[PDB]
Amino acid sequence: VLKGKRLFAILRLADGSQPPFGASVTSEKGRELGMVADEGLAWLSGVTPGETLSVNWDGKIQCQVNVPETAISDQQLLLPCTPQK
Repeated sequence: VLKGKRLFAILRLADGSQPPFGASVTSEKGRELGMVADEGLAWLSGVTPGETLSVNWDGKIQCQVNVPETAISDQQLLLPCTPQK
């Protein structure tokens, strides 16, 4: 039961901004880890270490998240929401 679970991700624009409330984080395969539901905190559910999330909100899929191998279960992990441009 502990490879992972569902987790608390902190998604942030590389600028210091936010994929903010409603930031749909789902990899380009549809690895739907979650969506921000306050500031820039998305209650994710099992992010795989080594992925490329896709983060969508008001401006939609604008940044994507680079998931490093330091991903973890049932804990907080802030992640790089890097713009496509």
